[PDB]
Amino acid sequence: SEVVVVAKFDYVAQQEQELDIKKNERLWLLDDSKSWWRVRNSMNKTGFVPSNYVER
Amino acid sequence: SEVVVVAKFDYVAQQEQELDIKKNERLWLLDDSKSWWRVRNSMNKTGFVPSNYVERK
Repeated sequence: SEVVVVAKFDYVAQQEQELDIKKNERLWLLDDSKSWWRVRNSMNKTGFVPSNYVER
Repeated sequence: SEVVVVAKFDYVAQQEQELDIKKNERLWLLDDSKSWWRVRNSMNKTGFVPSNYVERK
């Protein structure tokens, strides 16, 4: 579900896929049912997948 | 911390920033301390931020 969220802290993005935000900024959370991990595969391609799709 | 994870399910990436994976594939989880939400700002730029950095409004 799409909901509005508020930044608790500043965040300086470390990669182009990330977003710079400031404390108290309001953002659209596009899908509150989705959390993501950044993973890298055996072919050295990197990207995001849903957290519940992988496990230790 | 970096750990190796196993895909529980196939996943077809929906955007260029996501990764296609197959069930039972082993992957590097680059930092298991980071769990990300995809958000969009007032300037209509979209990207990932760590989930503990935002909450409902």
